Amino acid sequence: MTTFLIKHKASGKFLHPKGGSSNPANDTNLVLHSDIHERMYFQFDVVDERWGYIKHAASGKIVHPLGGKADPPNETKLVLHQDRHDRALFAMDFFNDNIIHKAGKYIHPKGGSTNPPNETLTVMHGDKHKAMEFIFVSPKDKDKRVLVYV
Amino acid sequence: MTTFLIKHKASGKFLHPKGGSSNPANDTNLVLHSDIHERMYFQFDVVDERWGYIKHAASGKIVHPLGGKADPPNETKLVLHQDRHDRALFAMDFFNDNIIHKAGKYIHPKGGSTNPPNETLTVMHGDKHKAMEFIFVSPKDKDKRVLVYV
Amino acid sequence: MTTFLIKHKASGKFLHPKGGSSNPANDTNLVLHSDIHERMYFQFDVVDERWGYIKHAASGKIVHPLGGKADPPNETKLVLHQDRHDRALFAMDFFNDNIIHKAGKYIHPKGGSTNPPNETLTVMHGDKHKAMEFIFVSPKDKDKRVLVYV
Amino acid sequence: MTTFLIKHKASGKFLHPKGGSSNPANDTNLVLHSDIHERMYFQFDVVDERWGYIKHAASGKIVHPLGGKADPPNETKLVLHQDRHDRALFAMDFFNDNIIHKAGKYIHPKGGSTNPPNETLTVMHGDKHKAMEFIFVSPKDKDKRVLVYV
Amino acid sequence: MTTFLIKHKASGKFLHPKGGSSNPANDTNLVLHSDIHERMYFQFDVVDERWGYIKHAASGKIVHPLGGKADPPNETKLVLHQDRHDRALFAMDFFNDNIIHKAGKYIHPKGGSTNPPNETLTVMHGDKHKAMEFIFVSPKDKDKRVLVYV
Amino acid sequence: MTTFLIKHKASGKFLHPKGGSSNPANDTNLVLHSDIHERMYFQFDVVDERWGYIKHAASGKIVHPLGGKADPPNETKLVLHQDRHDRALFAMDFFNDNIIHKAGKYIHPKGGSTNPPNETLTVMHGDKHKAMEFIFVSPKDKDKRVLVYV
Amino acid sequence: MTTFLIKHKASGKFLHPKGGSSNPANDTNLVLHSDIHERMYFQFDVVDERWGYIKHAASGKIVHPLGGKADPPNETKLVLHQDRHDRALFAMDFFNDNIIHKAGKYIHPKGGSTNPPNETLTVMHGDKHKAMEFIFVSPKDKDKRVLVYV
Amino acid sequence: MTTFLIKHKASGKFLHPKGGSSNPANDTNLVLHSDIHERMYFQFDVVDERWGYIKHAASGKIVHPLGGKADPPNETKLVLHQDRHDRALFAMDFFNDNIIHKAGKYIHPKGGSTNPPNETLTVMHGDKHKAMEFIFVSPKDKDKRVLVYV
Ligand SMILES: OC[C@H]1O[C@H](OC[C@H]2O[C@H](O[C@]3(CO)O[C@H](CO)[C@@H](O)[C@@H]3O)[C@H](O)[C@@H](O)[C@@H]2O)[C@H](O)[C@@H](O)[C@H]1O
Ligand SMILES: OC[C@H]1O[C@H](OC[C@H]2O[C@H](O[C@]3(CO)O[C@H](CO)[C@@H](O)[C@@H]3O)[C@H](O)[C@@H](O)[C@@H]2O)[C@H](O)[C@@H](O)[C@H]1O
Ligand SMILES: OC[C@H]1O[C@H](OC[C@H]2O[C@H](O[C@]3(CO)O[C@H](CO)[C@@H](O)[C@@H]3O)[C@H](O)[C@@H](O)[C@@H]2O)[C@H](O)[C@@H](O)[C@H]1O
Ligand SMILES: OC[C@H]1O[C@H](OC[C@H]2O[C@H](O[C@]3(CO)O[C@H](CO)[C@@H](O)[C@@H]3O)[C@H](O)[C@@H](O)[C@@H]2O)[C@H](O)[C@@H](O)[C@H]1O
Ligand SMILES: OC[C@H]1O[C@H](OC[C@H]2O[C@H](O[C@]3(CO)O[C@H](CO)[C@@H](O)[C@@H]3O)[C@H](O)[C@@H](O)[C@@H]2O)[C@H](O)[C@@H](O)[C@H]1O
Ligand SMILES: OC[C@H]1O[C@H](OC[C@H]2O[C@H](O[C@]3(CO)O[C@H](CO)[C@@H](O)[C@@H]3O)[C@H](O)[C@@H](O)[C@@H]2O)[C@H](O)[C@@H](O)[C@H]1O
Ligand SMILES: OC[C@H]1O[C@H](OC[C@H]2O[C@H](O[C@]3(CO)O[C@H](CO)[C@@H](O)[C@@H]3O)[C@H](O)[C@@H](O)[C@@H]2O)[C@H](O)[C@@H](O)[C@H]1O
Ligand SMILES: OC[C@H]1O[C@H](OC[C@H]2O[C@H](O[C@]3(CO)O[C@H](CO)[C@@H](O)[C@@H]3O)[C@H](O)[C@@H](O)[C@@H]2O)[C@H](O)[C@@H](O)[C@H]1O
Ligand SMILES: OC[C@H]1O[C@H](OC[C@H]2O[C@H](O[C@]3(CO)O[C@H](CO)[C@@H](O)[C@@H]3O)[C@H](O)[C@@H](O)[C@@H]2O)[C@H](O)[C@@H](O)[C@H]1O
Ligand SMILES: OC[C@H]1O[C@H](OC[C@H]2O[C@H](O[C@]3(CO)O[C@H](CO)[C@@H](O)[C@@H]3O)[C@H](O)[C@@H](O)[C@@H]2O)[C@H](O)[C@@H](O)[C@H]1O
Ligand SMILES: OC[C@H]1O[C@H](OC[C@H]2O[C@H](O[C@]3(CO)O[C@H](CO)[C@@H](O)[C@@H]3O)[C@H](O)[C@@H](O)[C@@H]2O)[C@H](O)[C@@H](O)[C@H]1O
Ligand SMILES: OC[C@H]1O[C@H](OC[C@H]2O[C@H](O[C@]3(CO)O[C@H](CO)[C@@H](O)[C@@H]3O)[C@H](O)[C@@H](O)[C@@H]2O)[C@H](O)[C@@H](O)[C@H]1O
Ligand SMILES: OC[C@H]1O[C@H](OC[C@H]2O[C@H](O[C@]3(CO)O[C@H](CO)[C@@H](O)[C@@H]3O)[C@H](O)[C@@H](O)[C@@H]2O)[C@H](O)[C@@H](O)[C@H]1O
Ligand SMILES: OC[C@H]1O[C@H](OC[C@H]2O[C@H](O[C@]3(CO)O[C@H](CO)[C@@H](O)[C@@H]3O)[C@H](O)[C@@H](O)[C@@H]2O)[C@H](O)[C@@H](O)[C@H]1O
Ligand SMILES: OC[C@H]1O[C@H](OC[C@H]2O[C@H](O[C@]3(CO)O[C@H](CO)[C@@H](O)[C@@H]3O)[C@H](O)[C@@H](O)[C@@H]2O)[C@H](O)[C@@H](O)[C@H]1O
Ligand SMILES: OC[C@H]1O[C@H](OC[C@H]2O[C@H](O[C@]3(CO)O[C@H](CO)[C@@H](O)[C@@H]3O)[C@H](O)[C@@H](O)[C@@H]2O)[C@H](O)[C@@H](O)[C@H]1O
Ligand SMILES: OC[C@H]1O[C@H](OC[C@H]2O[C@H](O[C@]3(CO)O[C@H](CO)[C@@H](O)[C@@H]3O)[C@H](O)[C@@H](O)[C@@H]2O)[C@H](O)[C@@H](O)[C@H]1O
Ligand SMILES: OC[C@H]1O[C@H](OC[C@H]2O[C@H](O[C@]3(CO)O[C@H](CO)[C@@H](O)[C@@H]3O)[C@H](O)[C@@H](O)[C@@H]2O)[C@H](O)[C@@H](O)[C@H]1O
Ligand SMILES: OC[C@H]1O[C@H](O)[C@H](O)[C@@H](O)[C@H]1O
Ligand SMILES: OC[C@H]1O[C@H](O)[C@H](O)[C@@H](O)[C@H]1O
Ligand SMILES: [Ca+2]
Repeated sequence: MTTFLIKHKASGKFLHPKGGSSNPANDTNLVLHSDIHERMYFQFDVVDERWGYIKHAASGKIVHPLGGKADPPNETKLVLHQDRHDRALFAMDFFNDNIIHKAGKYIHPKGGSTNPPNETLTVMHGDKHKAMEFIFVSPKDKDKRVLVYV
Repeated sequence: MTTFLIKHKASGKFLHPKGGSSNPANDTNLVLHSDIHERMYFQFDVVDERWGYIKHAASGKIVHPLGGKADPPNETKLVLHQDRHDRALFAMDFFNDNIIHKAGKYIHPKGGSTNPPNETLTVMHGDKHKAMEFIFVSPKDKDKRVLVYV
Repeated sequence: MTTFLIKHKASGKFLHPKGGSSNPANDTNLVLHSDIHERMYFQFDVVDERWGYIKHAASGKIVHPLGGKADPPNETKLVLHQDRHDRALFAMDFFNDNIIHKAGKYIHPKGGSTNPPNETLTVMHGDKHKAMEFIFVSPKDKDKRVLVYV
Repeated sequence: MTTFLIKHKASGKFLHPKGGSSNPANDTNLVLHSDIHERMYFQFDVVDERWGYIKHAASGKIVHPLGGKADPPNETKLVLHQDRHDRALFAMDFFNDNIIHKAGKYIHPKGGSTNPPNETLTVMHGDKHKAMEFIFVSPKDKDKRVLVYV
Repeated sequence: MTTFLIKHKASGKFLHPKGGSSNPANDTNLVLHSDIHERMYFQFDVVDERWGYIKHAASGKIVHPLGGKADPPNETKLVLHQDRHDRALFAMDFFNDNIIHKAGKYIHPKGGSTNPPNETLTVMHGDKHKAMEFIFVSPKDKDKRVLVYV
Repeated sequence: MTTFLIKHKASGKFLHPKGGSSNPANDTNLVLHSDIHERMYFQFDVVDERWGYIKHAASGKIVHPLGGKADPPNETKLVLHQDRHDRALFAMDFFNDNIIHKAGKYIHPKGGSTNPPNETLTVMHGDKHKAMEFIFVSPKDKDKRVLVYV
Repeated sequence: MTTFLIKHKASGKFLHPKGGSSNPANDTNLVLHSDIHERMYFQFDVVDERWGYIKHAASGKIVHPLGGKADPPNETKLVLHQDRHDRALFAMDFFNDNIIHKAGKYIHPKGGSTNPPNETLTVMHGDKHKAMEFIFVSPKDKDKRVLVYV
Repeated sequence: MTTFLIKHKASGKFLHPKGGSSNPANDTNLVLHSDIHERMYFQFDVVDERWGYIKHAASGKIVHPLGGKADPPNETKLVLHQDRHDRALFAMDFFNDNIIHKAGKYIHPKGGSTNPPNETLTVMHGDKHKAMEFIFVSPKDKDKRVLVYV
C-alpha cells in the first residue's frame, strides 16, 4: 500500500522501468537511473511471510526474472510483467540491504559497478558485495528509509 | 495520450469525480453530471487484452470498486484511487456499450434511471439494460465515438 | 501492427485464403482450414474508431465482400483484394466474438455449421449465433486472445 | 496486530515474562522457557521503519533494558515495563534472525548457551552468534514463521 | 484414495479427458487443458510397488496406451478405458517429475512443446526432457504437491 | 506401516543399527551389514508429501544427522535418536534409488565403496554416484522392491 | 533383559494375551488370568526416561491402546501390536503401583472389580483406585517385586 | 552409572554436601544450594528392586541418616558416609517426585519451606507435601529428567 523508491545504495541511482513509462509493456527491462518521478515508484505485495511481489506502482506490473524460471541463472535480466506466479517472488531484506529472489540470487546492476551509469541493466546474480546493495526510501525524502512490509 | 469522455448513453450525462476536482482524493465517488470539462476526462491503460485501468486524466487516479474486493456485490460504490491492482480491472465494451468489471458486473447509475439527475452516484450491478449503457466520445465532440484501446 | 489468427470459435478452425498462398490473387476466396502457418496470419489496420481493414499479413491484401458493394446481401462471398476503400471496412468485436462489416452483416462459414469442414467458404450473413463467432489469438498460442486494435 | 512466539532458534525455547503472568509487574525479567501459552505471545508495534516496541500481548507491557538507558551496557537485563519511549525501541531482524536494540546490541540468553535452561534471563549483549538468534513463529504452529511487521 | 491434478510442469495445463465428461467413453483421448474442475481429477491405484493404474476420478476409467499393447511405440495416443490389465501399468515418478509406462516410455504432449495448446493430445514417447515433466498437485491448491502413493 | 530392508544396491549389504539392538541407545551409528534380522527392519513415517522419518522398526527410533542440524556438512554421521523434528526429514527416492535429506545431501557409505565391509559407517554427502544407491526390499525377499510410502 | 509378570494387586490375577499364545496376532486383547507361564511374561523397553514399551516376551509384540490413538477415551481396549510409536508409550509406576499411558489414563480391568474373573478384558480408564493397581513380580516368585526399568 | 543432579522441585535448588568438597568428611551434612558443579553430582547404586544407595559422585560416599539407625525419627539429619549397609537404603520415587528411606520417611529441607535459603540442612521427615519433592535431572540440562535406575 505504501510506495517507496528502490535506491542503489552505492550510487544513489534508482530502479527504473527502461523508458520511464507509467504503463511499460510486458518484458520491459529494469534499469538504474538517477531520476525521480512517480513512474519509478514501487510497492511490495506480501504473499508468504517475507516473500512477495515487487510491483511498479504506476502500472501494477511486477518484477520477474526474464523467462520466469524458478532457479534463473546468473545474468538473467530483470523485467516487468503482469503475470503473478511463484517464480516472481522476492524478499526485501532491509537489514542486510539487498533484494533476494525466492531461489537465492540477488538483484545486481549488470557489471557490478558501485557507480553504474544511467540505463544500466539489472540482473540476477548470487554474489554479495557493496554494489548489489539497495535501500528502500520515501518518495518525498530519498534519504528516509521506509518499511516496505507495511 | 488518448482522452475520452464516459457518456451515459440514455441521458447524455457524463462520469465525473464528485466535486469536479483535478486532484480527487482516494475513495472519491464517481457521479454522473451534465457538465463537460478537463476534470472529467478519462484515459484507458490496457493491461491484458480487453482488461485495463480506467484512469482520471487530470489526477492519474483510477476507478475502483469501493473497498477493492475481487467480487464486489451489487450497489458497491465506484471510487477513484491511486492503487493499481487486478481488482480495479475493467473492460470498455464499445460494441455492447457498457463498462464491465473483471468479476462480471457492470457500472450502473445508482437506481438505474435512464435520466439520473446530476450528482447521482455510480455502482456495480449485475443487470444488463438500457440505463447502464455507456459510450466513449471525444472531449471536443460529445457525439463522436473514439477508440479507447489506442 | 499486431499479428493474430482468426479462429472460428465453435470449430477451432482458422480463416485462410483458399490455397494458402503468400500472395493470393485478387478475389481469392477466404475459407476455414485447420492448419496453422504464416500464410494465415492476419493484422488489423484501424481507420475510424472501431472500423478498419482486416489484412492478410503475407500479401498485404485485405478482406472484401466480393464485388466491393457497400451493402452486400446475405451469402456474399468474402475475398482478398489489394484495394483500400470504405466498403472493405470491418470491426473486430472481441466482446461478442464476431466480425462485423460496415453495413451490419457478419462473417459466417457458408452453411452456418459449428463444425465446418476444411475449405468451407466464408460469406456475409446477418444472423448472429454460435457458428459465426470468431476469436483473435496469438500465432504462438492459439488459446491466448490478443488485442487487435493496436 | 499479528501475534507471534519469539522462539530461541538454537534451543526451541521461547521468550516468557518471569512467572508467566498475564499482568507481570513493571521491571519483571524476561526469561526463556519451553512452555507455550497465551501469556508468552508477543506483538510488534512499528514506530519508525524497522524500529518499534516488542509488546507482551496479555499485558500490553513492552520490552525494556532494565533502567531504560539509551545505550545500555552488555549484560543489561531485559524487562517488561508499561512505559513507551525511544529507549525501548527494537528491530525484529527476520533475515539474520536476531533482535537488535536501537543502540546496536542484541537480545541474548544470559551466558550465551545454545541450550539455556528454563528461567534463564535475557540480557543485552553486543556479540552476534548462533545462540542469540531468534525466529518469530505462529502461536498455533511453532515451526511456521510469521511476518511481524504486519 | 488421494485425489490430485496432473499438471504439465512447463505450461501449467492439466491432463483432461477429451471433452471433459464425467463418463468419457472407452478410448477417449487424454489431452492437456488449462481448466480445473472435478472431471479432470485423478487418483492412483497401486498394484505392485511403483506400478499402478492412473484413474480418472469421475468415471473410474484408467489410462491406457491406445490399443493396449505391452510395448507401445512412440506417438501411441493415451486414452481412457475401463479395462484393468498389465499394459495399463504406470509409475508416478514424483522425484524426476514424469509418468513412465511399464515398458519404459513416458507420457508426452504430442509435439513436445513447453506450451502445448488446449486439446493437445498426449502420447507415449521415449524422450526425457522439460516438455514431458508432470507434477501431482492438490485439487484445492494447484501449486501444492501431494503424495499419490496413498 | 510397511516394513522393509534398506539395501545398499552395489554391495547387497543393509542398513543396520551398529550393534543389532532391538532398542539401541540414542546416537547409535547407522552402519552397513550383510546380516538380515528383524532388528534391521525399517519403516517410513510420512510427514509432508515425499518427506518423512526413517524409523528403526524394533525401537521406534528414527534416523538423524548427528547433531540434528538443518544443513549438516559432508561426512556427518547418521545415527538413531528418539527425537522427532524437521531436521530428521528424509525422502526415499525409489526411482533414482537413493535416500535424500531435507537439505539436499544423500546417505552414503563412509568412503564411497561399491563393496563396503561390515560395520562401515554411513554419512551425509552431496555427491551422486553408484555407491550411494539404495533400494528398499521385502524382509521375506531381499530382491523384491516394496513401496515405502504405504 | 528383565522379565516380569504384571500382577493385578487386588486379585492376584495376571495380564495375559487373550488365548495364551506365544505369537498373539496384532490387536489381540490383553486379559486378566490366574495362570502363570512363559507366554504371559513381559519385558519393558525404556524409550524416554519413564516412558517405554510394554513388551510381550514370547512374541516381541508391545501393548497398544486399540486403534493407536494418542489420547484414547475411557474403555479403550488394550491389545498387542508389533508397531513401535509414541502412542504405545507407557510408564510402569512401581511406587503408586499402576501403569500409566503417555496421555495420562491408566490400565484397568474392564468394570473395575477387585476380583475380576479370568478372560476379563483390560481397558484404558482415567480413574485411580484400588482395583487398577498392578505390581511387577518375578516369574519364578509371584510376590517378589522386580525392577522393570533396566 | 547414570549421573544426575538432585533438584528441589519447589525452589530449583540442589542437594549439596555442606561446603561443596570433592571429598566430604564422613557425617558431613547434606544441604540445599543453588550452585551447579561436579561436586554436587549424584549417582544411584541399585541394591534391591527400588532400594539402592544415593552416591555422591565426587567422593563415592553415600547418603545416610546420621547415626545409621534403621528407623530414624523425624528431624534426623542427612549426611554423607562411606559405609555401605541396609540402613542407608533409599528409593528414588520419580513418579511422586520424592526420596524415601527404607523405613518410610522422606528427605526434606529442614523446616519444609518451598523456597529455603542456601545452606539449609536436610532431614528425614514423614510428611508429604510440595516442599519435600525432588526431581532428578541431567548435569547438562537441569530441566531434563533422567532415569536414575539405569
Ligand atoms: O519475462 C517474464 C515472463 O516469463 C515467461 O514468459 C516469457 C514470455 O512468454 C511469451 O513470449 C513468447 C512469445 O509469445 O513465448 C515464447 C516462450 O518461449 C517465446 O518465444 C516468447 O518470449 C509471452 O507471450 C510473453 O509475454 C512472456 O514474457 C513467463 O511465462 C511469464 O509468466 C513471465 O514470468
Ligand atoms: O553482472 C553481475 C555481476 O557484475 C560483476 O561481474 C561482471 C562481470 O561478469 C563476468 O565476468 C566474470 C567472469 O564470468 O564474472 C565474475 C563476477 O561474477 C568476474 O569476476 C569475472 O570477470 C563477465 O564476463 C564480465 O564481462 C563482467 O564484467 C560483479 O563482479 C559480480 O559480482 C556481479 O555483480
Ligand atoms: O476502495 C478502493 C481501495 O480499497 C482498499 O483501500 C480502502 C481504504 O483503506 C483505508 O480506509 C479505511 C481506514 O481504515 O480502511 C478500511 C478498508 O480496509 C475502511 O474501513 C476505511 O475506509 C485507507 O485509509 C484508504 O486510503 C483506502 O482507500 C484497497 O486496499 C485499495 O487497494 C483500493 O482498492
Ligand atoms: O443501482 C443500480 C440498479 O438500480 C435499480 O435497482 C435498484 C433496486 O434494487 C433493489 O430492488 C430490487 C431487488 O434487487 O431490484 C430489482 C430491479 O433490479 C427489483 O425487482 C427489486 O426492487 C433494491 O432493494 C431497491 O431499493 C432498488 O430500487 C435497477 O433496477 C437495477 O437494474 C440497477 O440499475
Ligand atoms: O485453403 C487453405 C489451405 O490452403 C492450402 O491447402 C490447400 C489444399 O492443398 C493440399 O491438398 C491438396 C493436395 O495437394 O491440394 C489440392 C488443392 O486444389 C487438393 O486437391 C488437395 O487436398 C494441402 O495438403 C491441403 O491441406 C489443402 O486442403 C494450404 O496447404 C493449407 O495449409 C491451407 O492454408
Ligand atoms: O471483390 C472485391 C473488389 O470488388 C470490386 O472489383 C471487382 C472486380 O472487378 C473487375 O473484375 C470483373 C471483370 O473484369 O468485373 C466484375 C465486377 O465489376 C467481376 O465480376 C469481374 O471479376 C476487376 O478486373 C477486378 O480486379 C475486380 O476485383 C472493387 O472495385 C474492388 O475495389 C474490390 O472491392
Ligand atoms: O451461410 C451462412 C448461413 O448458413 C445457414 O443458412 C443457410 C441456409 O440459408 C437459406 O435457408 C433459409 C431459408 O431461406 O434461410 C434462413 C437463414 O439462414 C434459414 O433459417 C433457412 O434455412 C438457404 O435457402 C438454405 O438452403 C441454407 O441452408 C445458417 O442457418 C445461417 O444462420 C447462416 O449462418
Ligand atoms: O517464568 C516463565 C514460566 O512461569 C511459570 O512457571 C514458573 C515455574 O513453575 C514451576 O516451577 C515451580 C515449582 O514447580 O513453580 C513455581 C511457579 O513460579 C516456581 O517458583 C517453581 O520453580 C515449573 O516447574 C517451572 O517449569 C517454571 O519455571 C509458568 O507456569 C510457565 O508456563 C512459564 O511461563
Ligand atoms: O527498567 C525500565 C524502566 O526504566 C526506568 O524506570 C526505572 C524504574 O524507576 C523507578 O524504580 C526505582 C524505584 O523508585 O527507581 C530507580 C531508578 O530511578 C530504580 O532503581 C528502582 O527500580 C520506577 O518507580 C519504576 O517504575 C521504574 O521501573 C524508566 O524511567 C522507565 O521508562 C523504563 O524504561
Ligand atoms: O477436452 C477437455 C475440455 O473439454 C471441455 O471443453 C471443450 C472445449 O469447450 C469449448 O469449445 C467448444 C465449445 O463448447 O467445445 C468444442 C470441443 O472441441 C469446440 O468445438 C468448441 O470450441 C472451449 O472453447 C474450449 O476451450 C474447450 O476445449 C471442458 O469444458 C473443458 O473444461 C475441458 O475439460
Ligand atoms: O485402447 C485401450 C484398449 O485397447 C484394447 O482394446 C482396443 C479396442 O478394441 C476394439 O476397438 C476397435 C474397433 O472395434 O478394435 C480394433 C482393435 O482390435 C481397433 O482398431 C478399434 O479400437 C474394441 O471395440 C474397444 O472396446 C477396445 O478399446 C484392449 O483390448 C483394451 O483392454 C484396452 O487396453
Ligand atoms: O510427441 C512428443 C515428442 O515431440 C517431439 O518430437 C516430435 C517430432 O518427432 C519426430 O521428429 C524427430 C525426427 O525423427 O524425432 C525426434 C524425437 O523422436 C526429434 O528430435 C526429431 O525432430 C517426427 O519425425 C516429427 O514429425 C515430430 O515433430 C519431441 O522432440 C520429442 O522429444 C517428444 O516430446
Ligand atoms: O544426533 C541426533 C540429535 O542431535 C541433537 O542432539 C544432540 C545431543 O544432545 C544432547 O547431548 C548433549 C549432552 O547432553 O547435548 C548437547 C546438545 O544440546 C551436545 O553437545 C551433547 O551431546 C542429548 O543428550 C543427546 O541425546 C543428543 O544426541 C538434537 O538436539 C536431537 O534432537 C537429535 O536430533
Ligand atoms: O565417505 C563419503 C565419500 O566417500 C568417498 O569420498 C571420500 C572423500 O574423497 C575425496 O576426499 C579425499 C581425497 O580422496 O579423501 C579423504 C577423505 O576420505 C580426504 O582426506 C581427501 O580430501 C573427496 O574430495 C570427498 O568427496 C570425499 O570425502 C566418495 O568418493 C564420495 O563420493 C563419498 O561417497
Ligand atoms: O472399566 C474400567 C472402569 O470400571 C468401572 O466403570 C465402569 C462403569 O462404566 C460405565 O458407567 C459409567 C456411566 O456410563 O461410567 C463411569 C465411569 O467411572 C461410571 O461412574 C458410570 O457407572 C458403564 O456403563 C457402567 O455399567 C460401569 O459401572 C469403574 O467405575 C471405573 O473406575 C473403571 O475401573
Ligand atoms: O554448601 C554448599 C556450597 O559449598 C560451597 O560454598 C560454601 C561457602 O559459601 C560461602 O563462600 C562463598 C563466598 O561467600 O559462597 C559461594 C557459594 O554460595 C562460594 O562460591 C564462595 O566460596 C561462605 O563464605 C563459606 O563460608 C562457605 O563455606 C560451594 O562453593 C558452593 O558451590 C556449594 O556447593
Ligand atoms: O552417620 C551415619 C553413620 O552412622 C554410624 O556411624 C556413626 C559414627 O560412629 C562413630 O562416631 C562416634 C564416636 O566414635 O560414635 C557415635 C555414634 O555411635 C558418634 O556420636 C561419634 O561421632 C564413628 O567414629 C564415626 O566414623 C561414625 O560416623 C554407622 O555405624 C555408619 O555406618 C553410618 O551409617
Ligand atoms: O523439618 C521438616 C518439616 O518441617 C516443617 O515442620 C517443622 C515444625 O516441626 C515441629 O512443629 C510441629 C509441632 O511441634 O510438628 C509438626 C511437623 O510437621 C508441625 O505440623 C507442627 O508445627 C516443630 O516443633 C516446629 O518448631 C517446626 O516448625 C514442616 O511443617 C514439615 O512438613 C516438615 O517439612
Ligand atoms: O432490472 C431492472 C431494470 O428494469 C428496466 O430495465 C429499467 O429500464 C431499469 O431502470 C431497471 O429498473
Ligand atoms: O469410580 C468408580 C470406582 O469407585 C470406587 O473408587 C471403587 O473403589 C472402584 O472399584 C470403582 O468402581
Ligand atoms: Ca466400449
